Amino acid sequence: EEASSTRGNLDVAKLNGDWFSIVVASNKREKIEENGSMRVFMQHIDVLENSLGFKFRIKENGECRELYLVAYKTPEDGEYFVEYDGGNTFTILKTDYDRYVMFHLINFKNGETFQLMVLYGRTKDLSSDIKEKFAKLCEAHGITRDNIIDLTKTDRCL
Amino acid sequence: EEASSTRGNLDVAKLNGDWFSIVVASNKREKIEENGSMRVFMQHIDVLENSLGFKFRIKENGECRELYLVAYKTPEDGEYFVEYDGGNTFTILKTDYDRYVMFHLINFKNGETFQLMVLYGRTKDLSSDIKEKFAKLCEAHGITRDNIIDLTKTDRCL
Amino acid sequence: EEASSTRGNLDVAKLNGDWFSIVVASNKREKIEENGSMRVFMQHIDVLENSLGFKFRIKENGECRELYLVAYKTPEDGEYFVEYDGGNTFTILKTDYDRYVMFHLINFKNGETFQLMVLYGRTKDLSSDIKEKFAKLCEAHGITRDNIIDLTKTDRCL
Amino acid sequence: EEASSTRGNLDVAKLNGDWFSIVVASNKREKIEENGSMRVFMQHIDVLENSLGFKFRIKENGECRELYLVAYKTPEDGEYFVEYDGGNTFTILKTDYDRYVMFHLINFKNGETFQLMVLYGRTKDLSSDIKEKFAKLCEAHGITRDNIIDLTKTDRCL
Ligand SMILES: C=C(C)[C@@H]1CC[C@]2(C)O[C@@H]2C1
Ligand SMILES: C=C(C)[C@@H]1CC[C@]2(C)O[C@@H]2C1
Ligand SMILES: C=C(C)[C@@H]1CC[C@]2(C)O[C@@H]2C1
Ligand SMILES: C=C(C)[C@@H]1CC[C@]2(C)O[C@@H]2C1
Repeated sequence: EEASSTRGNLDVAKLNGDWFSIVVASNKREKIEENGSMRVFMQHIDVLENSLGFKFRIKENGECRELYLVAYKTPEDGEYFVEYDGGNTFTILKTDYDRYVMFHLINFKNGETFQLMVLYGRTKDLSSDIKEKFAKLCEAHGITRDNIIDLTKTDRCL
Repeated sequence: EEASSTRGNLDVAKLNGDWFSIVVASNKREKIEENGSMRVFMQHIDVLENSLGFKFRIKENGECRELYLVAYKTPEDGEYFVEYDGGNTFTILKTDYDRYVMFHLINFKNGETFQLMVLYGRTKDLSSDIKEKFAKLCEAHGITRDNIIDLTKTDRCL
Repeated sequence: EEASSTRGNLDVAKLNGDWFSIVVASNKREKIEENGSMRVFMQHIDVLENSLGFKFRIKENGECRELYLVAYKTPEDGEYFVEYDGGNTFTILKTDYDRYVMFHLINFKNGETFQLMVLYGRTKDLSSDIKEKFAKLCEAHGITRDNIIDLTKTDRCL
Repeated sequence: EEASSTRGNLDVAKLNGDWFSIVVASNKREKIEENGSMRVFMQHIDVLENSLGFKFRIKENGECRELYLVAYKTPEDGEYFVEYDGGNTFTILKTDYDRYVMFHLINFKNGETFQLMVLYGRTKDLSSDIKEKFAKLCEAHGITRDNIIDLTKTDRCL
């Protein structure tokens, strides 16, 4: 079941399909709150040539926008790059393919950098076990529970 | 004088201006020979917002093409990303700003990866000391002298 | 039922969803034959902000590639732009939303320009009436029947 | 001397080099005032493969940003496309190559469209004859003198 990019046994092809934003976390809370550049409502991941395509809605000024971004695979094992509100590097922390997928992102913009962790799921919501499991990883990565936000409880531009 | 991105004391702003391709090296020689995707003839580097712009000519099918690429700064110290003939990551190995600049690049395309090192200079040519100094770094990075090519001796789409 | 972009009554939002490549036509046949830059096997159209996203497979060197392109709406009524094997301009010639969609494209690359017409359908194939109807429009646009190719008869990277 | 894209005798290659923003005009004044998406301070035009590269500074929130945009040539004679604050189409209205260049742009964003005309010059300023000549063309294109702004009189992120 489980796989990671840092383990090399990740079959990226199975990540293709529909995904929903379940939980976001970051010690740069500003970024994941109402109007934050990172409060994304995932819709679909496309597996392309040495790249991943993301279709998602983001609410700007109270209005949902339809955005699409292409992330390119880099030479650093399991790493992907994407230009969005700065230079972003991310990796697939863990996934079971048919339920959840956990991404760990590092942003860079004007000298400063911050981390981001997201729990995208195949269903509009996931079991607490998973959300709890995610929460634990966020803390392990230095993200306090105050900066973990459950999006299933709010509007996700649906 | 000297500065590097891996030392953090790099003032990228001083890299702005005109640059010429002096020497290229790679153990994937195919890439740096006549018609190789990497046999680039640098012209100008633009320092932009969290990115670097490169204007260069590349000879395809005996015809010089005018190309421009934007590389984005990543969260990994001194690293930049650029999509060109695959996913590329590179860093400024060493520079004195007013004469030379040495770049170290790692390419990724369809599972395989190769290294590239270039000696871009502010004048159509550089002293042998420098070329020798570059050659030594290429070898230190596992690049044999047979794969170091002096472009000042050939046509550079000038 | 029927709508066009040149009639202004086109509800682009209904073009969202899955589409298949049924028939391609162009008097630059080279472009639509085995290995041609235009022999695309459509998969999905995404309606985005003032743009359209296309997910399609194209067979290069006997190997199917997963590609995604974003086309931007232009000020010229019903026109969209997309950079792919040159500068492309296209319009939705006709559509009934639930079955077929006909696109007319004009490519530009290195001084020369050529036309392209495609019949993308919601099912792996369409009735002959439609294919015949398409064929007639291709001829009206100066495309001879020899340059109209039925892709349902060949491999479409499925 | 004089040439236009609508006359087909335009040698785009001679537009390569440094350019300064002399005068901007638009009946969507909001766009060309302090903080307007169109109040651009041109720096350099790069002639590339079926495209034009623009390096310019734009003052956002009192801070000058370094931006670079690539515009692609389209099949419509003399027309170029560029995605910036919407879909843009533009043409070179008139130029003498060594002094001035006049661009006419049409923007499209969320159903609405507006025109823009710019007088980019090779020197920090141009003779009144030229500015007057430009002003006249702006009026001919329905742009009133109140919406013509002389940038040489203000800060141009220099
Ligand atoms: C990392 C991801 C899965 C993508 C790209 C980066 C961002 C801001 O998080 C959104 C979706
Ligand atoms: C690395 C660089 C300086 C740029 C981008 C990558 C490539 C292939 O080397 C050319 C110029
Ligand atoms: C025109 C389209 C529908 C898209 C974009 C252009 C191209 C080459 O035809 C493919 C798919
Ligand atoms: C049209 C141009 C010359 C370029 C691109 C469009 C814009 C907003 O005007 C700036 C510079």
